[PDB]
Amino acid sequence: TPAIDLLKKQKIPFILHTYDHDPNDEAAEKLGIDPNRSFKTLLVAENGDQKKLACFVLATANMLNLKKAAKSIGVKKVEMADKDAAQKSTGYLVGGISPLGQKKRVKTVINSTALEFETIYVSGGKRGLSVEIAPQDLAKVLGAEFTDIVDE
Ligand SMILES: [Hg+2]
Repeated sequence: TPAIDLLKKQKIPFILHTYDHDPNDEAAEKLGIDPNRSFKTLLVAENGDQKKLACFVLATANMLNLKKAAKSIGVKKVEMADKDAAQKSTGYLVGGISPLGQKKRVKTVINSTALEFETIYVSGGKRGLSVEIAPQDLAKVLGAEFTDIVDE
């Protein structure tokens, strides 16, 4: 996947994990990972403008707090990204969105809680693949910030 191609291109350390998706947080479950360490990637539209997207990385069970997410990227509000817009920007399908290897470069924020782990798991860009990566290495590849963007 373009996620794996980017890491290899940039020589970023990572571990590839594979599990069997059966077509019809799967990664935490099937890899026996603590859920706090398994991160999803969600896109949002800045001020509801669906070609100005931004990317948020957060534990799979956490809910994205759109007020916090807006404030983290310096915009007035954010709304959930259109299923279609997200796909054309990322090149990935929902349930397989990697923060890595996206087609379009956008701003990226990682939830702060990521920093309490040595490594975290993010989608490898296809169901059944997970990338394990140091949070600071993920941030360096994406020019990402660490900020509080969740509820609870
Ligand atoms: Hg991203």
